[PDB]
Amino acid sequence: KLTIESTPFNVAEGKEVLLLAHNLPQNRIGYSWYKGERVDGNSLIVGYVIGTQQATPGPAYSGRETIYPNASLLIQNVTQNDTGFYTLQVIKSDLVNEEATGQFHVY
Ligand SMILES: [Zn+2]
Repeated sequence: KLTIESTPFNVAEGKEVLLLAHNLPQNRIGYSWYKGERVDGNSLIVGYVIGTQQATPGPAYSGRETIYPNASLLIQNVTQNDTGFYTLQVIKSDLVNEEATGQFHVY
């Protein structure tokens, strides 16, 4: 099963956290990262198409997020408001998509 690991879980203010994705499905074609506990287009941080490597941001995009081809999400220069949940959806070529959440704490 798809799972999210935040590293580090505890992040000092001003530093960076990397959200790792374990057990990606093989016939995947893209990723979407959301702020919060659910897939919700209004909290889309960033969408990513594997085939073309095109990263489409926003509305939850600040300046600070980077999505990698292996689906990990780097958030830099973290603030006190970033404390919370983050949800990844992996879109598959057959659209039987998978999701996971997703947590870290800023001190
Ligand atoms: Zn605290």
